[PDB]
Amino acid sequence: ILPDSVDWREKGCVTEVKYQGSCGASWAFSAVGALEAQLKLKTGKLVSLSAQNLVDCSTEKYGNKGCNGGFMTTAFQYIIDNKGIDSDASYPYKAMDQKCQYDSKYRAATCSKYTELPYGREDVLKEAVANKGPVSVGVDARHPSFFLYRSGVYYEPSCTQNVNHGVLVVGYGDLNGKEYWLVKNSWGHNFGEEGYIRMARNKGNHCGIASFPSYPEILQ
Ligand SMILES: Cn1c(=O)n(C2CCN(CCCn3nc(-c4ccc(Cl)c(CNC(=O)c5ccccc5)c4)ccc3=O)CC2)c2cc(Cl)ccc21
Repeated sequence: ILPDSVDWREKGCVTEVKYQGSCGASWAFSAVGALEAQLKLKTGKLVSLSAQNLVDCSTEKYGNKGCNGGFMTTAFQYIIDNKGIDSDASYPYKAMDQKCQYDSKYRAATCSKYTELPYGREDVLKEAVANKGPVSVGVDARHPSFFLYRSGVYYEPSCTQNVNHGVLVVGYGDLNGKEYWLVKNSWGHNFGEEGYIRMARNKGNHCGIASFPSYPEILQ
């Protein structure tokens, strides 16, 4: 029996909202956000991890294009292959494509594996968010209603299931019966509800939220 509502922020597993600026690095912020929660679950410490590390180092071999887009799954594979990712403090975000500056001396997390969830299955996504932690997802954010969102449960009839923006599902619930996914964005804390958007849940894979979910794990 899953909880009716989940909010990983209340459990100390979510870092402060980040601001990607003019660099299309949402995939990198989605990936580090998911791994940040697993690091807290494993070690008890909450540490912001380096999105810039992914932008600069998880590149053409991983199909990623830095400030021009990428995949959360191949970001996880880079962290696995590299045997680490630096802290955000040591490798801070510059919103630019740079040469790789990874230094194992400042490693703050590792990744053992990642799991992809089946396309469009919001029931499986709910289970993963409840039982595993925050889940990286793509959404279709190419709608003014999306970036103009201020509060409430977001529903856009013109939304598609084809994703183009990486975000992090940190919980779920309902607002007076309107079910939602609790989504951490990387557009700063003045977007939406202090940086978050509550997106329609169980409305036919609204905006592609459950099209391509994935989450990392840190295993002993
Ligand atoms: C080593 N390696 C891989 O493992 N892949 C993977 C990448 C993930 N796909 C899974 C496809 C699932 N899928 N995901 C998205 C998707 C999910 C999240 C996000 Cl936010 C985005 C947005 N990202 C982009 O639109 C993007 C832009 C520029 C460069 C890369 C991605 C897309 C869209 C369609 C689709 O079938 C399998 C091959 C590789 C792909 C390439 Cl092109 C080159 C090397 C790769």
